[PDB]
Amino acid sequence: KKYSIGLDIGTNSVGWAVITDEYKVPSKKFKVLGNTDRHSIKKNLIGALLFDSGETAERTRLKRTARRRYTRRKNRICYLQEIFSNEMAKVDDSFFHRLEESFLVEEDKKHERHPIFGNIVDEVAYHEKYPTIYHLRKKLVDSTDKADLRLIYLALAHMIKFRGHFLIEGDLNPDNSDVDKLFIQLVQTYNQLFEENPINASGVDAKAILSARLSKSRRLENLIAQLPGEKKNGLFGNLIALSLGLTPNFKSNFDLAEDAKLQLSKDTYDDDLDNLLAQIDLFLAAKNLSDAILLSDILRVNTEITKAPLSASMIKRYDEHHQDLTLLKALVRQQLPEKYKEIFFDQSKNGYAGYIDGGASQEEFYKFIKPILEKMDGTEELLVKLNREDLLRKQRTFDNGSIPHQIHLGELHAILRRQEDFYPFLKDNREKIEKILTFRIPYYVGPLARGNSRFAWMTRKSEETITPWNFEEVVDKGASAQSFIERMTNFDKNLPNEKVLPKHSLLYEYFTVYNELTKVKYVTEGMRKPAFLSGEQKKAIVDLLFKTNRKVTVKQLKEDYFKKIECFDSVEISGVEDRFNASLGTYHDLLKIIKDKDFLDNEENEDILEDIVLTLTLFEDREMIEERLKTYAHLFDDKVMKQLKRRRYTGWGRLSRKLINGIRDKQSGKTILDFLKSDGFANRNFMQLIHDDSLTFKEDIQKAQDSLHEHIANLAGSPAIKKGILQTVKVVDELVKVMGRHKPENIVIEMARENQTTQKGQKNSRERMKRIEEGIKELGSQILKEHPVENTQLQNEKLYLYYLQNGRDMYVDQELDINRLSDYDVDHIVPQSFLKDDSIDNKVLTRSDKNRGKSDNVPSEEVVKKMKNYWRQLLNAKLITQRKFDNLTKAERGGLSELDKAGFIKRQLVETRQITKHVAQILDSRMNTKYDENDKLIREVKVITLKSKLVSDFRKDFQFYKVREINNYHHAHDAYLNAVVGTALIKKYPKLESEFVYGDYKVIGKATAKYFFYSNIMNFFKTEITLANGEIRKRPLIETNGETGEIVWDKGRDFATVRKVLSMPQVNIVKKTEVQTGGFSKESIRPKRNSDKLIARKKDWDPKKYGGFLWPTVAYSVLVVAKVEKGKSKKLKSVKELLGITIMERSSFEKNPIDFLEAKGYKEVKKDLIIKLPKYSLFELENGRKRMLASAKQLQKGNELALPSKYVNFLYLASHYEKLKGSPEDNEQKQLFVEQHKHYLDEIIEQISEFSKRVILADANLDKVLSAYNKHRDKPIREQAENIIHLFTLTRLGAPRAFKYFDTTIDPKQYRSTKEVLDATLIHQSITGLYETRIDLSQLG
RNA sequence: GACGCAUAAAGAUGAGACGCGUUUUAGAGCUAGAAAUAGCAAGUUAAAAUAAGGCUAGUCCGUUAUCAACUUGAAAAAGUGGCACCGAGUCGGUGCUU
DNA sequence: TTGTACTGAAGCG
DNA sequence: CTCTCGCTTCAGTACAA
DNA sequence: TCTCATCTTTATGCGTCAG
Ligand SMILES: [Mg+2]
Ligand SMILES: [Mg+2]
Ligand SMILES: [Mg+2]
Ligand SMILES: [Mg+2]
Repeated sequence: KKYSIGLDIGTNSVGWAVITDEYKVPSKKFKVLGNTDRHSIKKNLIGALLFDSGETAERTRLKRTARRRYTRRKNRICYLQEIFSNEMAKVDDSFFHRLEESFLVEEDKKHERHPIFGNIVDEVAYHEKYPTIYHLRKKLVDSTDKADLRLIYLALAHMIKFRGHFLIEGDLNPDNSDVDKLFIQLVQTYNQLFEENPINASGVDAKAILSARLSKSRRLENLIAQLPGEKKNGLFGNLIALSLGLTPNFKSNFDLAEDAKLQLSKDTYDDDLDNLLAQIDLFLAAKNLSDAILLSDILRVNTEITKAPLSASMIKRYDEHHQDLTLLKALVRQQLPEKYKEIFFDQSKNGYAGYIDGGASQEEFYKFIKPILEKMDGTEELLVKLNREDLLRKQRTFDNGSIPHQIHLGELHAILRRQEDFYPFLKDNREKIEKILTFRIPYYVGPLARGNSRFAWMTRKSEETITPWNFEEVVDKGASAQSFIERMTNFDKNLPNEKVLPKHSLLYEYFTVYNELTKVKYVTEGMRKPAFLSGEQKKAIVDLLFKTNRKVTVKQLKEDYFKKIECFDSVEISGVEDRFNASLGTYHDLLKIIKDKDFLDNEENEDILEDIVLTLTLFEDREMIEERLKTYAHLFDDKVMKQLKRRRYTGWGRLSRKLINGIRDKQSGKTILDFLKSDGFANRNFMQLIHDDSLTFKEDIQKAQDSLHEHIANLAGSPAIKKGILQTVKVVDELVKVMGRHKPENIVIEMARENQTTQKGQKNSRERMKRIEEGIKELGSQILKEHPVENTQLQNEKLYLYYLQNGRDMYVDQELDINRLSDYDVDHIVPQSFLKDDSIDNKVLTRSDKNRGKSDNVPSEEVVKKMKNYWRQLLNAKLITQRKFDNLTKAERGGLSELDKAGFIKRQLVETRQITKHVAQILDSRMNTKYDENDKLIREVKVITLKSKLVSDFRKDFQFYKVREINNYHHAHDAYLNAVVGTALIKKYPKLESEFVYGDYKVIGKATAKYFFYSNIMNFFKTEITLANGEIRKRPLIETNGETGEIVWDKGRDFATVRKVLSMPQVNIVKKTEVQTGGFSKESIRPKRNSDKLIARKKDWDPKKYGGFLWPTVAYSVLVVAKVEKGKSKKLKSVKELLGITIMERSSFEKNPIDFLEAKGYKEVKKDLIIKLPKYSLFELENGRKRMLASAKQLQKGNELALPSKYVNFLYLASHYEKLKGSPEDNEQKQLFVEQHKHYLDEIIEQISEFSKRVILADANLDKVLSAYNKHRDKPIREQAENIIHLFTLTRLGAPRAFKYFDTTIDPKQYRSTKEVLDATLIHQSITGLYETRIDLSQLG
């Protein structure tokens, strides 16, 4: 009658088991459909479902964003062509048509094969005159001669297409604020304002600073040594205040007009001219030098004065490359002529031919040429250029991502200012072209859709087409920026129909502090027992303490209030240790800004303050903050307004305004905050207030409050989890359906939840500030002295990593700066192409170019050699972990490899936690569907959440050991053990049922005590319990309920039953059959080949001319039974085989299958015998061999090896020989057990041999591994067991893979023939596999 | 087993952008050559595409979830499969039942 | 002319 | 006043019929 | 890889949800 269901939810697996009250698993004769002769099969109610992962959406977002960027770039080019078209019609009416036709072969081209001029001599004259586009760009900016309009369009289209980045927002005018000369007019301006007119000697310019690196410790000493120091922090010339601003907002030093805070001159300095701009020169010239140092950092030098330093530097690279190429060729032909063919012709050995024509990247070319370079003579300058990575450089390079768009804009403005006299239409629409280059869609606007995108939120004032010139007249920036946030912030969970408060909201802070405060309790010598703080006390301490310190300590709560006001000798307190968890931080911010305490303490003006804080949270864009805030300008002075608009906030609370201050109790009239301020002597907190039935909040919340697919579709987060949710809920539903719709007595879920010692918990959850502090004092730096910081800004990951690395890059020996992390790179050690891992152990803050060059690799052996000492210096200083040092040093151990792809990855754990939590909620909501007027829910089925630790301990303590490498049955056995342990546990201790059952509750560090209890609770299974003192204690071999005489656990029959179930051969393993989504092919384009297999990259682009893709992903296979017109003497041969349908043909095939099959050559197709076959389709063959359909032309291992449990226990015990960590008598017990049962190894090998001969058929691998075993038989038991544990890779279900046994590696046998399953028996397995439909394919055709 | 707060890890989801990479063409290769070729010279850049494409034609969308078989239903979605016992190499056997 | 067996390929910071 | 988490299919080239 | 915001699940400290 009664039955229980146990569940184990892995990220890729759902173990399931059904048990009775006797801990026995039922077995039933299930009906089997299909045309086969089998009508009934006996199966056991235990199994697991295996499925491929749920994939995250973010890759699809990346493709979406790349698609959008390409479309918008094409539209920019189209806009420029639309502007130039009418003038282009005058000189060459087919110019854009030849540019559009550049990709076609000359036979396909409608016009002449030369795109630019249409004739060969002018084209070769162009390339001789301008070797690169940069030469043409420089000629257009610098010269004044009327040039051809085609060249003008080519330069502007090149520079618009590759416009550089927008991470600089200012003007950065690369035309006067640029020449290193600027120091001279700076020192004159300094002599003109500073009336003493000091020394203006011919000292060396900022090139002296830039000779090594831009830093404090060298700039300051160089300028002070060059020109004698009259004022160290007030030199008023080329200061660090005028180069790289200070970390804090510290006041001006030796001020001229006023003492005002200082920062860097990017975007937070334009109001620190309040010394003069608020009271009405060197700051302007300073800005111009700051610009000069940025652009001389990002571009090297122009010796002759040009408006285009970029093009000049690129031509400098070209000329250097040409000279060094000529020198290299001459020296190579001189000293080693035999290498000349390899270096300069063979493009496959990473030579110069491989560096240009081949695929070798710049670092590979350098490391190839370097030994050849050093063995040669006269190569000192080539080698020092190689060491600077400045040898034979290209122009188009990964380094160019450093370049801000302002440089390209400056060049465009200069070119247009040159050529506007010769072409009036350039002067007519110069601003339109500048807008085409400069315009960027704001991130808060999103896509520019018209009601046809699920991703778009932008609203528009008019229906006109959006152009960069009319963007502000059409797009309603306001509502769109608000809709960027409000669509995305979650609703209040108690009031589902309105949004939560901002985190920094004053009302939210008030609620938070009064909620914490109202269950503070205090006691003192006159008391009988502790009291709560009355409302007047709570108000007085809020006024005198919280409003006067940004945080409060219980120590000052004593020594400030209780000693002075209502004086006590002592008071003892509970509800708080040390720091209060709440504070009025925003109140202190607003007090510091408005400087009106009475305004903030005023009651009637709270709503406008909440409107302000809401505004300052929602909006980032300064003009939008201004516009929204402007309404309140008749209470605030313009100064304090222009200040307050800086005070950005972010993040959101959990509650609506109406919950905490909107709803009122009908009889009291008080809000929740009103009760928290004063509730007499009850002082009820929030939870009490929403669950006390006396107040009228409870039924108001109740009044504030179907398909399964809707129930999973509404909830947010990763789409990945929804797969798992649907799978296991469908499993549970079909298990209920199998046994005649009878509901379980309970469902047991293995939650991935734990408990641990309080000390360990706090030791983990420490503030990262303490970590930074103790590491930096351990390594003895002074970074905190010069750069001070507290915890909350380390929540930013770049600044955290900057303090983690002690202000210095560990790839390159240079100091880092704190103000310029914008262009600095976060870097993952392991490539994101290889393995998703976003732990701090895998993250680097490094200079951009170094990470860019570290494409697809761990840091290479050379940077390891350069930096391993500093890496060790940070390792022993507790700033990086051993995993971080091992990852950093990974190149010395061979770099990444297949065995580095092993070990379970962090995300799987978070996924299983999320998945199981949701599963538990949906199963409780679905199963308990009935309720009464007095009973709010009827516990028809108790969902019981076991912690993993309990079942894992039960496994070890009774030697039901588990390993994974042998078979997938471990999932099913874990589910069965969860069912057993949970059912026995709740049977033994009914008074603990309210702990484990979902939705129920009962009412030295607390976690410590709970963990110790969570150990002791399991003891009732044991026969003998060893206490902490080392003395044994007995326990009856029959267990009873205690309050009842009902037996709960017999240490006889029940252990035998468990061992019998664990040793059962028949376990249901079902791989979910899935039809493939995702990308059409592998993404790489492949060269022109006469091969038919090349997928056409475009409709007209025949890939036999143009190249194409390869490896088209098969969406699914289809069985076809038809005639294929075979032979020279043509005749119709009837034949049956699988066709693969690729994703590209999925929609075309499903539109009309018969016509698509006739397009493939099949005729007389039997339409009704077309079978849809997903991946992993299951086929049953002779002798009991099972083959899994991996693809239209590949099979997979479909059987599973049911090894006896004694061998599994012996294998687990033989490995991990000295790492059990129990007690010594136990380890020696297992040592004589494994020594006396050594022959089990041979028995296991015999089993593996039979099973391999039965279903694997890889006989060549079989005899190879048998010879390897017979060679290595005399090795110690440890390595033999370990390598045999590897050996089971031969026999697992699914994909063949390589494995190695001791010294020797075995390659997989590949089942590359799907002909042989065409006469097998196809199996349609249900979600559990208990329901089957076996079809015989030999009877078809 | 839930909720608010602080302190933690480890992860998600959407938008705006940058630089590379690859492909085809353009950038006249020269000499000795019956030549299969051999010697020499040169190589740095540009145009275009970047899931085929789709229609509501937007400077939008097209790689994330949804998926055993059969019977209904456009689809959504609904429905379809006896029990007890003795045993165990991927499940077998025995006995009642319509 | 068609199956095998073996080695190699794969968009990224 | 209630407790005792997982791992590949296709592209090529070279031989057996 | 850069810039923007938004969540989610587990760990520990505080408080609380019932009869
Ligand atoms: Mg588990
Ligand atoms: Mg998927
Ligand atoms: Mg990296
Ligand atoms: Mg499992």
